[PDB]
Amino acid sequence: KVFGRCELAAAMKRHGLDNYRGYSLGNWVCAAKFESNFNTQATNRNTDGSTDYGILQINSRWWCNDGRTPGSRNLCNIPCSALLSSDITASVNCAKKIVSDGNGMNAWVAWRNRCKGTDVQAWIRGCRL
Repeated sequence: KVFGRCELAAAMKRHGLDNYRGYSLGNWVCAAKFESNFNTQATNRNTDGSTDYGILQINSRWWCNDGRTPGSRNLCNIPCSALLSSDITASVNCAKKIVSDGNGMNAWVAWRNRCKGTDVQAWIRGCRL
């Protein structure tokens, strides 16, 4: 599914992500836009042979099993495929872990380089939140 800017904002909120660990809702919609273009079916292979999965592009080297990344710790205890379904529940749940765990949202190269320090509130303008 390809979420609407506002529709996703709404959903991430409902899922308790607004201010989770101190990141405004906007920080999340932003990361997701540039990470996956609000498309949950998105995947991308990295050089190291891991693959990125979902709306938030969670990695298989650490967070989830897709059964063809070897070093693989599956800290999320989810098969990667799960992260691609139209309910974002599993992705949030896992994204929460990723972000708690030390580097905050820096863990998302995209967020860091294109989101960090821009007025991210602009992503949730218009929204009935």
